[PDB]
Amino acid sequence: MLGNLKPQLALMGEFRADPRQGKIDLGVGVYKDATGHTPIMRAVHAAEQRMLETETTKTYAGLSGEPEFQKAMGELILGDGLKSETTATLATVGGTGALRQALELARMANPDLRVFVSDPTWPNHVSIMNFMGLPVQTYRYFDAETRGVDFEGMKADLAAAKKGDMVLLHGCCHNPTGANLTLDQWAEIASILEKTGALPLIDLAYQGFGDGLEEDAAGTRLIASRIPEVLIAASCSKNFGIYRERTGCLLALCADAATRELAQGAMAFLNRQTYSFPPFHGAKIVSTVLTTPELRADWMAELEAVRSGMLRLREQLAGELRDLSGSDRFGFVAEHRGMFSRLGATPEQVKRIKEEFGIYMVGDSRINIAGLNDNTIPILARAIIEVGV
Amino acid sequence: MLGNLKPQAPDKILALMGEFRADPRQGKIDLGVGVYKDATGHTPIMRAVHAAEQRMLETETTKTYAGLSGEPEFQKAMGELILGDGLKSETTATLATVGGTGALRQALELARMANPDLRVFVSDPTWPNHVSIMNFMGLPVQTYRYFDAETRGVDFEGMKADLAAAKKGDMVLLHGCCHNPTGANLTLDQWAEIASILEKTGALPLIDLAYQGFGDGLEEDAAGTRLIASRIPEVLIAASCSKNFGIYRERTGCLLALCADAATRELAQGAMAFLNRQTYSFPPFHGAKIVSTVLTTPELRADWMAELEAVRSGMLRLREQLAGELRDLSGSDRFGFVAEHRGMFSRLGATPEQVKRIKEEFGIYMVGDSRINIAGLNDNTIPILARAIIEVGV
Ligand SMILES: *Cc1c(COP(=O)(O)O)cnc(C)c1O
Ligand SMILES: *Cc1c(COP(=O)(O)O)cnc(C)c1O
Repeated sequence: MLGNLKPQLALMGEFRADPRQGKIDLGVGVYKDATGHTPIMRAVHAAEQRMLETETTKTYAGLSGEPEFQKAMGELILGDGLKSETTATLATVGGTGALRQALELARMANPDLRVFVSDPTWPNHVSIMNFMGLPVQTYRYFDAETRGVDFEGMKADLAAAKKGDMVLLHGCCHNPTGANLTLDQWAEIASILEKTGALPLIDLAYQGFGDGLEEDAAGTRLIASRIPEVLIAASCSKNFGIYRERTGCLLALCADAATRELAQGAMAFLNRQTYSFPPFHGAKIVSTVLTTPELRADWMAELEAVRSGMLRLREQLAGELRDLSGSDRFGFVAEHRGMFSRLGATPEQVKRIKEEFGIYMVGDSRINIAGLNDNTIPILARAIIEVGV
Repeated sequence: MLGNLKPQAPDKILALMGEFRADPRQGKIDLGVGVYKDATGHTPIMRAVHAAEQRMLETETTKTYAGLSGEPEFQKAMGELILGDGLKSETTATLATVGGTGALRQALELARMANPDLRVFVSDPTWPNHVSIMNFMGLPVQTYRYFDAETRGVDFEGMKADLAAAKKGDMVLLHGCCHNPTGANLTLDQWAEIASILEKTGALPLIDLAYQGFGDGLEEDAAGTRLIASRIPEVLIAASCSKNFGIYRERTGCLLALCADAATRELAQGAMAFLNRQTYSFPPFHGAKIVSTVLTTPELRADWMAELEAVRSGMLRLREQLAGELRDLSGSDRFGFVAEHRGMFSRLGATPEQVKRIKEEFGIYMVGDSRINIAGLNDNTIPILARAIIEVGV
């Protein structure tokens, strides 16, 4: 029967096929340092050395994840707003597993839900939704010309969200646009959600890559304080640099202790029916780092150095661009926050840059500024200006 | 809206675990445990596993995203460990999964994709998780006789009669070895008959192989799977590294799809990768890397096999001791099946009423279906378990 299956990356091969020295791969989705490497964070390495020395068994652990991991992540994300008596926590297989589990959880509570996503959004969001058969709706977000947020459009579309519907919001560092909401915009969003009774699903995958650990969780913390029920899918892949360990977390904020129990039970059940227990290693690294003072101090230091480094890089790009353009048209570059940025260029311009200058971006013109370099910056700027973006 | 979320039932033994703990009796015994336990009541980390992690600590340079279907090294090593030299790489699709449970879930999603009208056949009895998952998916479930309550062995005639009803496209779930919870297993000749019935019906076999190496040996325990694999053109294999590598919490499993031709292998491999992506994206690296390190490193594989063997042999001597004790007390050989059962578990065949009678009078705990864990026994516990069994009229 397997022959009845339908035929369920290409750019990479195409990139590999390019013989031209000077190939620039800006389409990468992971952090990269000056020498094109994704290192293991000092604290993470120290945590693994410590773990190998203190673990005396690998027997089955907790179905919903370890309490130390659940608490540490709850505090990292919610800070002082962590109301554990009404918060259910589920350790998942990365942030993607968190989002998946979120969708299943919400669907169990509402077989008739629709999901609102930003235009554009992380493609893996929609593929999972389609695969689940969930109705997907979009809301305006990225303003093509100003390369910022189209907040008026966003307010217009979200206002139509119905009770029980879900609104997927990126907590910070919007993937792929790079354009983000301000605390004032976040507050207005909370008003809309409150009026509509739409459940918010916050995708927090880049806490620490925008303005700082605490600053990047501001919008999330605000939504959590205004709305009684909210779901938050967090990933430790990027900010802890443990992409392959598959460490993530799903948090369900409930109106009371009773609902918290329902949610927690259904969340654990969801894990049990999908793969039983969640992977221990990556989560153990995270809680060790977070609960050990000298380790957290160093993880913060390193993460801040990464963050500051990226800002420095995109400020140079903005400058280089401004000089060659004689205007601050590309100012948005230094204003965007995160690892990615959409240049707002057309598919035509994108391929023209690839074939003529050897710069590889994602079709929608998404570039990973971490993949840049002070030597690469001038070349990229020339390409943009020359191709007439 | 989270308020209209129906209550979800807790874990099966969870309650029994709490019941055991509350018991104030000095000398109570727990045989309901579902993991290996050594003489000292611990679940140690295998030597080769500890050594592999040490190697990884010194050699890994990055933690970037790796393979969506798992690492090639792991895929190859798992395929070879299970199918020996008969591994036709050209026609097998492989997928690293979150444990054996994840491989089972992925297999059911894969099969359901290829045939939306499939029914699954599970043994009577079988691992509870099997039914829970299928019930969660809304898959039709059929049963085939397996455990013979009177002889504690396999009711082969019943099994054959029930499986003969499987239609083309139906799925039959067989345990590769060490049947959990019964401990009763098929002989290679019985597997051969099973192969005939499956060829005849055109039903897809799904092999749940979680205890390779805990029965008669690493190669021996895979004979059944290999026979099926050689005679049936399309096979599904859900393997787990939890028990035989002792990495329960690292969540390391494997789903192998044997196909008739390369073209179909492509279709399956693509659908399998797609399944990982839509569930949790990339699979967990840690456990799979320990396993591939052990299997591909001469000294490690050697030490690992040596430790597994010591475990297997130890459990077997325990079975011998229990059976001997049972024989001396009963003045018969009714309990000879204990020395014949293979695996970590064994269904004694006691009724629920007898099981609770055993707990109340002798302070011995076991799963409500009379499933005991052989690894929980020892020189002191055996005599009491034997006397308990007999005193309750089992
Ligand atoms: C990285 C990322 C995730 C999750 O990644 P995982 O590898 O599954 O941790 C989810 N959403 C967005 C927008 C991301 O960028
Ligand atoms: C242990 C076991 C599994 C898989 O366990 P995982 O912890 O998910 O690796 C699958 N089937 C049976 C019969 C088992 O005993």
